[PDB]
Amino acid sequence: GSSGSSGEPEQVIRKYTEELKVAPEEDCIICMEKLAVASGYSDMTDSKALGPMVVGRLTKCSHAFHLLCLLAMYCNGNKDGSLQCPSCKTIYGEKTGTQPWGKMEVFRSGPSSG
Ligand SMILES: [Zn+2]
Ligand SMILES: [Zn+2]
Repeated sequence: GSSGSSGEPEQVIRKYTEELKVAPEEDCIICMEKLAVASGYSDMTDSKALGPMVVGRLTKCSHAFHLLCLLAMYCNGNKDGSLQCPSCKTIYGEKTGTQPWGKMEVFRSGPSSG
């Protein structure tokens, strides 16, 4: 009696990101908007469980990021029961630490965020 080996992406996000009582003084690079304000993807994404206002901080690099924005990026394509920070590039699923497969090979998809 079991289903959904992995489960859902909505949970994975929180599993790596811990919701904060109140959005910190950080700035979301994913949408380039102040955490204080709603999420930029709020329009594109229409999830019920998650929310645009909702904000949390990771458990690795402790970087604040719109719990929603993270889901949008993960769902966009990277849906392998994992999550990587678009800031410090820290993986939580694949491998917590070293880079993915040594030196990722970006041919068409190459994120440019400092
Ligand atoms: Zn955001
Ligand atoms: Zn980070």
